[PDB]
Amino acid sequence: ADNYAATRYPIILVHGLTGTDKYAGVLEYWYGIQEDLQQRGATVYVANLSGFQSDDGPNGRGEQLLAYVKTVLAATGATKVNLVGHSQGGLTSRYVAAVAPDLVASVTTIGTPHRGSEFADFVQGVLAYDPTGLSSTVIAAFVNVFGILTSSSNNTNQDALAALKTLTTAQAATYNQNYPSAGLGAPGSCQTGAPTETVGGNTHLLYSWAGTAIQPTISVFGVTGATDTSTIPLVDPANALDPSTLALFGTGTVMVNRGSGQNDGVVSKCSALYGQVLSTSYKWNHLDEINQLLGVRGANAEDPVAVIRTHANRLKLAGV
Ligand SMILES: *[P@](C)(=O)O[C@H](CC)COc1ccccc1
Ligand SMILES: [Ca+2]
Repeated sequence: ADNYAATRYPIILVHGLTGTDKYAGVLEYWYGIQEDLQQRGATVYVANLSGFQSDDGPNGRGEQLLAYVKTVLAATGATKVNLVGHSQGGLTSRYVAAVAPDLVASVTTIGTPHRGSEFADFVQGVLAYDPTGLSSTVIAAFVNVFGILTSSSNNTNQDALAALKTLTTAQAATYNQNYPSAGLGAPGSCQTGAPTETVGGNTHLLYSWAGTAIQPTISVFGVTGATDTSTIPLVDPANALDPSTLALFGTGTVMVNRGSGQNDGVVSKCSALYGQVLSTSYKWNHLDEINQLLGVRGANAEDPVAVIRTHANRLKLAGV
Protein backbone atom coordinates (compact mmCIF):
# COMPACT_ATOMS: atom_id res chain seq x y z
CA ALA A 1 0.00 0.00 0.00
CA ASP A 2 0.91 3.65 -0.51
CA ASN A 3 -0.76 6.98 -1.22
CA TYR A 4 -0.71 6.89 -5.02
CA ALA A 5 -4.47 7.51 -5.02
CA ALA A 6 -4.62 9.67 -1.88
CA THR A 7 -6.91 12.54 -2.92
CA ARG A 8 -7.65 15.57 -0.77
CA TYR A 9 -11.43 15.04 -0.87
CA PRO A 10 -13.27 11.71 -0.39
CA ILE A 11 -14.14 9.79 -3.55
CA ILE A 12 -17.69 8.65 -4.18
CA LEU A 13 -18.43 6.10 -6.89
CA VAL A 14 -21.87 6.46 -8.46
CA HIS A 15 -23.50 3.49 -10.23
CA GLY A 16 -25.86 3.74 -13.20
CA LEU A 17 -29.19 2.15 -14.16
CA THR A 18 -29.93 -1.34 -12.71
CA GLY A 19 -27.14 -0.63 -10.26
CA THR A 20 -26.73 -0.64 -6.49
CA ASP A 21 -23.60 -0.56 -4.34
CA LYS A 22 -23.72 -4.35 -3.99
CA TYR A 23 -25.98 -6.53 -6.17
CA ALA A 24 -28.07 -8.77 -3.92
CA GLY A 25 -25.71 -7.52 -1.23
CA VAL A 26 -23.16 -9.89 -2.76
CA LEU A 27 -21.64 -8.64 -6.03
CA GLU A 28 -20.19 -5.12 -5.87
CA TYR A 29 -21.00 -2.88 -8.82
CA TRP A 30 -17.51 -1.37 -8.93
CA TYR A 31 -15.81 -4.78 -8.93
CA GLY A 32 -12.61 -4.63 -6.88
CA ILE A 33 -12.32 -0.89 -7.41
CA GLN A 34 -13.06 0.38 -3.89
CA GLU A 35 -10.59 -2.14 -2.46
CA ASP A 36 -7.90 -1.09 -4.93
CA LEU A 37 -8.35 2.64 -4.37
CA GLN A 38 -8.27 2.28 -0.57
CA GLN A 39 -5.10 0.18 -0.75
CA ARG A 40 -3.54 3.15 -2.54
CA GLY A 41 -4.48 5.57 0.23
CA ALA A 42 -7.84 6.86 -1.00
CA THR A 43 -10.92 7.49 1.13
CA VAL A 44 -13.73 5.92 -0.91
CA TYR A 45 -17.49 5.63 -0.44
CA VAL A 46 -19.93 3.80 -2.70
CA ALA A 47 -23.36 5.31 -3.24
CA ASN A 48 -26.44 3.07 -3.02
CA LEU A 49 -29.15 4.73 -5.13
CA SER A 50 -32.33 3.58 -6.85
CA GLY A 51 -31.33 1.30 -9.71
CA PHE A 52 -34.33 2.59 -11.63
CA GLN A 53 -35.34 6.24 -11.46
CA SER A 54 -34.86 9.60 -13.12
CA ASP A 55 -32.04 11.79 -11.82
CA ASP A 56 -34.00 14.93 -11.01
CA GLY A 57 -37.33 15.06 -9.19
CA PRO A 58 -38.39 14.59 -5.52
CA ASN A 59 -37.77 10.85 -5.67
CA GLY A 60 -34.89 10.93 -8.16
CA ARG A 61 -31.33 9.64 -7.84
CA GLY A 62 -30.06 13.21 -7.65
CA GLU A 63 -31.63 14.03 -4.28
CA GLN A 64 -30.61 10.58 -3.07
CA LEU A 65 -26.97 11.25 -3.96
CA LEU A 66 -27.09 14.76 -2.44
CA ALA A 67 -28.26 13.32 0.89
CA TYR A 68 -25.60 10.61 0.72
CA VAL A 69 -22.89 13.15 -0.08
CA LYS A 70 -23.89 15.02 3.08
CA THR A 71 -23.56 11.93 5.29
CA VAL A 72 -20.13 11.24 3.79
CA LEU A 73 -18.94 14.76 4.57
CA ALA A 74 -20.31 14.57 8.12
CA ALA A 75 -18.68 11.17 8.73
CA THR A 76 -15.30 12.18 7.31
CA GLY A 77 -15.17 15.83 8.31
CA ALA A 78 -14.32 16.72 4.72
CA THR A 79 -15.99 19.74 3.09
CA LYS A 80 -16.14 18.40 -0.47
CA VAL A 81 -16.08 15.17 -2.44
CA ASN A 82 -14.97 13.95 -5.83
CA LEU A 83 -17.84 12.47 -7.82
CA VAL A 84 -17.01 9.53 -10.09
CA GLY A 85 -20.06 8.24 -11.91
CA HIS A 86 -20.49 5.42 -14.41
CA SER A 87 -23.26 5.52 -17.00
CA GLN A 88 -26.32 7.29 -15.59
CA GLY A 89 -24.22 7.78 -12.48
CA GLY A 90 -22.52 10.59 -14.36
CA LEU A 91 -25.84 12.37 -14.81
CA THR A 92 -26.62 12.01 -11.11
CA SER A 93 -23.21 13.54 -10.30
CA ARG A 94 -23.82 16.48 -12.63
CA TYR A 95 -27.06 17.07 -10.71
CA VAL A 96 -25.30 17.36 -7.34
CA ALA A 97 -22.51 19.45 -8.84
CA ALA A 98 -25.15 21.88 -10.13
CA VAL A 99 -27.54 22.17 -7.16
CA ALA A 100 -24.83 21.89 -4.49
CA PRO A 101 -21.64 23.22 -6.15
CA ASP A 102 -20.06 24.01 -2.78
CA LEU A 103 -19.90 20.31 -1.90
CA VAL A 104 -18.21 19.12 -5.09
CA ALA A 105 -14.54 19.42 -6.08
CA SER A 106 -14.72 17.43 -9.32
CA VAL A 107 -16.94 15.36 -11.58
CA THR A 108 -15.71 12.40 -13.63
CA THR A 109 -18.01 10.43 -15.91
CA ILE A 110 -17.30 6.97 -17.31
CA GLY A 111 -19.33 5.96 -20.35
CA THR A 112 -22.06 8.40 -19.35
CA PRO A 113 -24.87 9.09 -21.84
CA HIS A 114 -24.84 12.89 -21.59
CA ARG A 115 -26.80 12.96 -24.86
CA GLY A 116 -28.85 9.86 -24.12
CA SER A 117 -28.66 6.35 -25.56
CA GLU A 118 -29.79 5.15 -28.99
CA PHE A 119 -30.48 1.81 -27.33
CA ALA A 120 -32.77 3.55 -24.86
CA ASP A 121 -34.71 5.04 -27.78
CA PHE A 122 -34.84 1.55 -29.28
CA VAL A 123 -36.21 -0.18 -26.18
CA GLN A 124 -38.74 2.60 -25.63
CA GLY A 125 -39.80 2.36 -29.26
CA VAL A 126 -40.34 -1.37 -28.84
CA LEU A 127 -42.78 -0.80 -25.96
CA ALA A 128 -44.70 1.75 -28.04
CA TYR A 129 -45.59 -0.95 -30.58
CA ASP A 130 -48.06 -2.53 -28.17
CA PRO A 131 -51.37 -0.83 -29.06
CA THR A 132 -52.78 -1.90 -25.68
CA GLY A 133 -49.91 -0.42 -23.67
CA LEU A 134 -50.12 -3.38 -21.28
CA SER A 135 -46.55 -4.51 -22.01
CA SER A 136 -45.24 -1.31 -20.40
CA THR A 137 -47.09 -2.10 -17.18
CA VAL A 138 -46.17 -5.78 -17.11
CA ILE A 139 -42.54 -5.26 -18.07
CA ALA A 140 -42.22 -2.25 -15.75
CA ALA A 141 -43.54 -4.35 -12.87
CA PHE A 142 -41.01 -7.05 -13.71
CA VAL A 143 -38.10 -4.60 -13.87
CA ASN A 144 -39.16 -2.77 -10.71
CA VAL A 145 -39.27 -6.05 -8.81
CA PHE A 146 -35.81 -6.86 -10.16
CA GLY A 147 -34.69 -3.50 -8.79
CA ILE A 148 -36.16 -4.09 -5.34
CA LEU A 149 -34.78 -7.64 -5.20
CA THR A 150 -31.25 -6.78 -6.37
CA SER A 151 -30.96 -3.55 -4.36
CA SER A 152 -28.56 -4.13 -1.46
CA SER A 153 -31.11 -2.45 0.80
CA ASN A 154 -34.17 -3.64 -1.11
CA ASN A 155 -34.97 0.00 -1.93
CA THR A 156 -38.63 -0.01 -3.03
CA ASN A 157 -38.23 3.30 -4.85
CA GLN A 158 -37.88 1.89 -8.37
CA ASP A 159 -39.47 3.31 -11.53
CA ALA A 160 -38.22 1.49 -14.63
CA LEU A 161 -40.44 3.47 -17.00
CA ALA A 162 -39.09 6.80 -15.75
CA ALA A 163 -35.54 5.45 -15.87
CA LEU A 164 -35.91 4.35 -19.49
CA LYS A 165 -37.33 7.72 -20.57
CA THR A 166 -34.55 9.54 -18.70
CA LEU A 167 -31.98 7.75 -20.87
CA THR A 168 -33.54 8.46 -24.27
CA THR A 169 -31.79 11.01 -26.48
CA ALA A 170 -34.77 13.38 -26.61
CA GLN A 171 -35.05 13.43 -22.82
CA ALA A 172 -31.30 13.76 -22.36
CA ALA A 173 -31.36 16.98 -24.43
CA THR A 174 -34.05 18.35 -22.13
CA TYR A 175 -32.00 17.32 -19.10
CA ASN A 176 -29.07 19.34 -20.41
CA GLN A 177 -31.28 22.42 -20.76
CA ASN A 178 -32.43 22.20 -17.13
CA TYR A 179 -28.95 21.35 -15.85
CA PRO A 180 -26.50 23.20 -18.16
CA SER A 181 -22.76 22.69 -17.76
CA ALA A 182 -19.63 24.45 -18.95
CA GLY A 183 -18.20 20.97 -19.51
CA LEU A 184 -20.72 20.23 -22.27
CA GLY A 185 -20.37 21.16 -25.92
CA ALA A 186 -23.22 22.21 -28.20
CA PRO A 187 -25.83 19.50 -28.75
CA GLY A 188 -25.40 17.62 -32.01
CA SER A 189 -21.79 18.77 -32.22
CA CYS A 190 -20.16 15.63 -30.82
CA GLN A 191 -17.78 17.95 -29.00
CA THR A 192 -16.92 18.46 -25.34
CA GLY A 193 -16.97 21.68 -23.34
CA ALA A 194 -14.54 23.20 -20.84
CA PRO A 195 -12.18 21.24 -18.51
CA THR A 196 -13.48 23.05 -15.42
CA GLU A 197 -16.50 25.02 -14.26
CA THR A 198 -17.21 27.65 -11.63
CA VAL A 199 -20.76 27.55 -10.29
CA GLY A 200 -21.82 29.98 -7.58
CA GLY A 201 -18.14 30.67 -6.95
CA ASN A 202 -17.18 27.01 -6.61
CA THR A 203 -14.72 25.52 -9.10
CA HIS A 204 -15.10 21.91 -10.28
CA LEU A 205 -12.54 19.92 -12.28
CA LEU A 206 -14.42 18.08 -15.04
CA TYR A 207 -13.25 14.83 -16.64
CA SER A 208 -14.53 11.94 -18.73
CA TRP A 209 -13.63 8.97 -20.89
CA ALA A 210 -15.54 6.38 -22.86
CA GLY A 211 -15.33 2.81 -24.08
CA THR A 212 -15.43 2.20 -27.82
CA ALA A 213 -14.99 -1.55 -28.18
CA ILE A 214 -17.92 -1.72 -30.61
CA GLN A 215 -16.81 -0.30 -33.95
CA PRO A 216 -18.75 -0.04 -37.23
CA THR A 217 -16.68 -2.00 -39.75
CA ILE A 218 -18.87 -2.82 -42.75
CA SER A 219 -21.98 -1.47 -44.43
CA VAL A 220 -24.05 -3.39 -46.97
CA PHE A 221 -27.62 -2.90 -48.23
CA GLY A 222 -28.32 -0.27 -45.60
CA VAL A 223 -27.12 -2.65 -42.88
CA THR A 224 -24.09 -1.84 -40.75
CA GLY A 225 -22.08 -4.59 -39.09
CA ALA A 226 -19.84 -4.00 -36.09
CA THR A 227 -16.75 -5.57 -34.56
CA ASP A 228 -15.98 -6.04 -30.87
CA THR A 229 -12.42 -4.73 -30.85
CA SER A 230 -12.03 -5.65 -27.17
CA THR A 231 -11.67 -9.33 -28.04
CA ILE A 232 -9.33 -11.51 -30.06
CA PRO A 233 -11.62 -12.53 -32.97
CA LEU A 234 -13.63 -15.69 -32.25
CA VAL A 235 -11.36 -17.40 -29.69
CA ASP A 236 -11.34 -14.75 -26.94
CA PRO A 237 -12.21 -16.42 -23.59
CA ALA A 238 -14.08 -13.29 -22.49
CA ASN A 239 -16.88 -14.36 -24.84
CA ALA A 240 -17.33 -17.52 -22.77
CA LEU A 241 -16.60 -16.39 -19.21
CA ASP A 242 -18.47 -13.08 -19.40
CA PRO A 243 -22.02 -13.27 -20.84
CA SER A 244 -22.19 -9.48 -21.16
CA THR A 245 -19.37 -9.47 -23.75
CA LEU A 246 -21.47 -10.84 -26.62
CA ALA A 247 -24.69 -9.29 -25.32
CA LEU A 248 -23.08 -5.84 -25.42
CA PHE A 249 -21.75 -6.60 -28.91
CA GLY A 250 -25.35 -7.38 -29.87
CA THR A 251 -26.81 -4.20 -28.36
CA GLY A 252 -23.87 -2.31 -29.81
CA THR A 253 -24.83 -3.54 -33.28
CA VAL A 254 -28.38 -2.25 -32.84
CA MET A 255 -26.91 1.13 -31.91
CA VAL A 256 -24.59 1.51 -34.92
CA ASN A 257 -27.64 0.71 -37.07
CA ARG A 258 -29.40 3.60 -35.32
CA GLY A 259 -26.61 6.01 -36.27
CA SER A 260 -24.69 5.92 -32.99
CA GLY A 261 -21.23 5.34 -34.41
CA GLN A 262 -18.60 3.62 -32.22
CA ASN A 263 -19.95 2.66 -28.78
CA ASP A 264 -19.65 0.37 -25.76
CA GLY A 265 -22.98 -1.36 -26.27
CA VAL A 266 -25.05 1.26 -24.46
CA VAL A 267 -23.37 4.68 -24.85
CA SER A 268 -21.90 6.25 -27.99
CA LYS A 269 -18.57 8.06 -28.12
CA CYS A 270 -20.27 11.37 -28.92
CA SER A 271 -22.74 10.97 -26.07
CA ALA A 272 -20.01 10.31 -23.50
CA LEU A 273 -18.02 13.53 -24.12
CA TYR A 274 -17.77 15.79 -21.06
CA GLY A 275 -15.20 18.13 -19.53
CA GLN A 276 -11.62 17.06 -20.15
CA VAL A 277 -11.90 13.99 -22.37
CA LEU A 278 -8.98 11.88 -21.17
CA SER A 279 -9.84 9.19 -23.71
CA THR A 280 -12.41 7.56 -26.00
CA SER A 281 -10.01 4.89 -27.30
CA TYR A 282 -10.36 2.24 -24.60
CA LYS A 283 -11.36 -1.02 -26.26
CA TRP A 284 -14.11 -1.53 -23.68
CA ASN A 285 -17.76 -2.49 -23.76
CA HIS A 286 -20.01 -0.81 -21.18
CA LEU A 287 -19.35 -3.26 -18.33
CA ASP A 288 -15.57 -3.55 -18.78
CA GLU A 289 -15.57 0.10 -17.68
CA ILE A 290 -16.42 -1.04 -14.16
CA ASN A 291 -14.24 -4.16 -14.27
CA GLN A 292 -17.24 -6.44 -14.89
CA LEU A 293 -18.39 -9.04 -14.94
CA LEU A 294 -16.15 -10.39 -12.18
CA GLY A 295 -13.11 -8.71 -13.74
CA VAL A 296 -13.40 -10.42 -17.12
CA ARG A 297 -12.48 -8.47 -20.24
CA GLY A 298 -11.33 -9.17 -23.78
CA ALA A 299 -7.65 -9.69 -24.54
CA ASN A 300 -7.36 -6.23 -26.12
CA ALA A 301 -9.12 -4.37 -23.30
CA GLU A 302 -7.10 -2.04 -21.05
CA ASP A 303 -7.13 -2.67 -17.30
CA PRO A 304 -10.11 -0.71 -15.90
CA VAL A 305 -8.81 -0.88 -12.32
CA ALA A 306 -5.48 0.69 -13.31
CA VAL A 307 -7.19 3.42 -15.35
CA ILE A 308 -9.41 4.43 -12.43
CA ARG A 309 -6.44 4.21 -10.03
CA THR A 310 -4.34 6.46 -12.24
CA HIS A 311 -7.19 8.94 -12.40
CA ALA A 312 -7.37 9.11 -8.62
CA ASN A 313 -3.68 10.04 -8.78
CA ARG A 314 -4.49 12.56 -11.49
CA LEU A 315 -7.04 14.13 -9.14
CA LYS A 316 -4.47 14.12 -6.34
CA LEU A 317 -1.90 15.96 -8.43
CA ALA A 318 -4.64 18.37 -9.52
CA GLY A 319 -5.24 19.35 -5.92
CA VAL A 320 -8.62 17.73 -5.27
P1 LIG B 1 -26.18 3.32 -17.91
C1 LIG B 1 -27.12 4.05 -19.16
O1 LIG B 1 -26.74 3.66 -16.47
O2 LIG B 1 -26.20 1.75 -18.26
C2 LIG B 1 -26.85 0.69 -17.52
C3 LIG B 1 -25.86 -0.41 -17.15
C4 LIG B 1 -24.94 0.14 -16.10
C5 LIG B 1 -27.97 0.08 -18.35
O3 LIG B 1 -28.48 1.04 -19.33
C6 LIG B 1 -29.52 0.69 -20.21
C7 LIG B 1 -30.61 1.58 -20.48
C8 LIG B 1 -31.64 1.23 -21.37
C9 LIG B 1 -31.60 -0.04 -22.01
C10 LIG B 1 -30.53 -0.94 -21.77
C11 LIG B 1 -29.49 -0.58 -20.87
CA1 LIG C 1 -16.49 -7.70 -19.33
